[PDB]
Amino acid sequence: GSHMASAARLTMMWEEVTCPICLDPFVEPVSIECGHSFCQECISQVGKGGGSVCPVCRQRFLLKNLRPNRQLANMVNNLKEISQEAREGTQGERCAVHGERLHLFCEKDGKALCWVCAQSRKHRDHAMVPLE
Amino acid sequence: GSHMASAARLTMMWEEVTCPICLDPFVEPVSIECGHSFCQECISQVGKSVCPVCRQRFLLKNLRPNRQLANMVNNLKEISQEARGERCAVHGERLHLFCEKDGKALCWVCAQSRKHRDHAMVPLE
Ligand SMILES: [Zn+2]
Ligand SMILES: [Zn+2]
Ligand SMILES: [Zn+2]
Ligand SMILES: [Zn+2]
Ligand SMILES: [Zn+2]
Ligand SMILES: [Zn+2]
Ligand SMILES: [Zn+2]
Ligand SMILES: [Zn+2]
Repeated sequence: GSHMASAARLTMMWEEVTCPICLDPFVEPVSIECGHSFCQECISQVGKGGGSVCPVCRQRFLLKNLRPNRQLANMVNNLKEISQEAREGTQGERCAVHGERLHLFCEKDGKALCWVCAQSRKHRDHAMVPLE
Repeated sequence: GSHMASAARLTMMWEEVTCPICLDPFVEPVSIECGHSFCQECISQVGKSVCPVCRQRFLLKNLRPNRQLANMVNNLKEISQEARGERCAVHGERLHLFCEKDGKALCWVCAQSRKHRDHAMVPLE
């Protein structure tokens, strides 16, 4: 049957589908030699000229050995959907990256945030205020 | 905040972390060249060739760890634990069914999975 997924549990699941370079949910997730995964755009940037080292474990990698890791993108989609299936007859703007409702504004980044955004490493030290 | 994961949604997430070879949740998940992933054991034994899902060629030296998949398994098992009896070893959910073909005790995820859903099952007593 169904189960309640706590806030803490959802945070951990998001963590697993989050790029270590940009700290957003993975977009076109790919893995390098060592098996660590990244957004394809992100690791392509780090490896400009053909290669570099893994930002997590410092093992060497080549851009030609990029591998698609589609299950991670599927898992992002499953997590975004939990937010839309949520609403007990309810509808409004949703975070482009998490699919949760937007109720906060990051003054540093000058954009709206959901609660997942607010707690994440990417924003949790920024100044935030409620939307109005 | 919190959200209800429906049974349908849970099922879908389980499907993503299930090995196409043994039809259980990944144990030591690893990828081959096409990007398809498998338990290390399961794909190793296919080598001892061609991708069971899509048929693209692969080589065993090119296996890569895909640890996110294992971490997700662990996350999904905790969901059941945090809503809390005897528990499925692969899914963490409560056992209430018994498979007459395999002779083992099943959780609701087992029962609806490709692996046992065609098997004769009965309630535990
Ligand atoms: Zn990224
Ligand atoms: Zn690495
Ligand atoms: Zn967000
Ligand atoms: Zn911010
Ligand atoms: Zn397997
Ligand atoms: Zn394949
Ligand atoms: Zn089970
Ligand atoms: Zn069975």
